[PDB]
Order: sequence, then C-alpha cells, then structure tokens
Amino acid sequence: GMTEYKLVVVGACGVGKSALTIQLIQNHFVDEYDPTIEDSYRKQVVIDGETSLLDILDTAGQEEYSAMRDQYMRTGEGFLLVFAINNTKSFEDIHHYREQIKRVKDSEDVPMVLVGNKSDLPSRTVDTKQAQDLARSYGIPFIETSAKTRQGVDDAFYTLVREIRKHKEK
Ligand SMILES: *CCC(=O)N1CCN(c2ncnc3c(F)c(-c4c(C)ccc5[nH]ncc45)c(Cl)cc23)CC1
Ligand SMILES: Nc1nc2c(ncn2[C@@H]2O[C@H](COP(=O)(O)OP(=O)(O)O)[C@@H](O)[C@H]2O)c(=O)[nH]1
Ligand SMILES: [Mg+2]
Repeated sequence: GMTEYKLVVVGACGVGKSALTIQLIQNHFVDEYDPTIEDSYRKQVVIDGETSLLDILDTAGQEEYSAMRDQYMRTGEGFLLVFAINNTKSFEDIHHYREQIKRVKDSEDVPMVLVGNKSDLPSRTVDTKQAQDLARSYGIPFIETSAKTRQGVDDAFYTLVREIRKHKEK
C-alpha cells in the first residue's frame, strides 16, 4: 500500500526552506526562488520500503494569521524547524516557530525535526552542540543539512516521516 504525509517547512526568511523543498522534489539546488511564494508540493518517494506520498507546505510571505492559514498549518502532521547555521537570529527564532505550531495544533506532542541548514558554508555561528542541546530539550531529532550539496536532505524529511509514524501509533 502507500501512506501520505503532510509535511510543513518553517523557519525565518532566507534559511533555505524553498531550497530544501526543491532539492527533495526536483533533486537539484536553486539559487533564487521567490521569497513570497507559499505553496504545497507533492512528491512520491519510498521510505523504508513503503511508497510514501509527501505533500510539503513551504511557508513564506510575512507573519500574519488568518483562518485560512491556521487551518492549513494545523493540517500539517509534522514540521521541519529550519534555521541556518550561519545565522544566529534564525536560531533564536526557532522558539517562536515551535510555540506557534503548538498553538495551532493545540498540543505539546507534535512531530518535529530541528534542521540546521547551509552546513556547506564556512562561516558557522551556531555550534552543533548548542543545537543538539536545544533539540534534546524539545525531545526531537536534530539534523544538519545543505540544500546546496544535498547533504542530509533526505535524512531530514525521512526522519520527520518516521517521527510522524511514531505519533500516529499512539
Ligand atoms: C522571507 C519570507 C519567508 O520565508 N517567511 C517565513 C514565514 N514568515 C513567518 N514569520 C514569522 N512567523 C511565522 C509564523 F508564525 C507562521 C505560522 C506558524 C509557525 C504556525 C501557525 C501559523 N498560522 N499562521 C501563520 C503560522 C508562518 Cl506560516 C510564517 C511565519 C515570514 C516570512
Ligand atoms: N550555500 C548554501 N546556500 C543556501 C542553502 N540553502 C539555501 N541557500 C541559499 O539561501 C538563500 C535563501 O534560500 P531560500 O530557499 O529562498 O530560503 P527561504 O526564504 O527559507 O525559502 C538562496 O539564495 C539560496 O540559494 C544551503 O544549504 N547552502
Ligand atoms: Mg522560500
């Protein structure tokens, strides 16, 4: 059979949400993708032997809350919390994203993965250990990725799927 998973990618402007999503759906890097485009994208893959249909919402635009947007954020089953390893502000923003997800899902038990993107870049400002400690306090996996080289990209999305599977067993 197959299973479908609704995945949502969140994080500050410019951390690489669109680049990560396009790497997964199209298997290549983009230098430039309209930062205002918020949309969902479908991709069939195979995860641990099971046909998996991923429906990936790539968030964008500006901060604002509507019934429309709360509803389609709430339909997400799991969330990638993306920061860039060379941008401390994006790391400091993760708390905001996690608390907004908890609000819209009305739950403290939401599948999430912390993603430190742009790992190919030399100018790191967020120590891997700091991100690991945060993920440990959240109870979630942490994966470092590069949308440019594709390092860790499949691992981030597939790990989120596995976190969803565990949640659905409850
Ligand atoms: C450069 C443009 C870009 O990529 N973004 C990212 C999305 N933006 C944004 N900024 C601050 N907070 C945001 C949010 F809180 C949400 C959000 C969450 C996380 C959960 C539930 C929501 N319901 N409505 C909005 C919700 C989103 Cl989707 C985006 C946020 C700025 C521009
Ligand atoms: N070197 C490098 N650049 C990246 C990476 N991911 C995204 N970018 C670049 O960072 C910028 C912002 O990426 P984008 O996907 O638009 O971020 P978004 O605002 O979160 O959707 C783009 O110029 C991308 O080419 C990465 O992993 N490594
Ligand atoms: Mg984008």
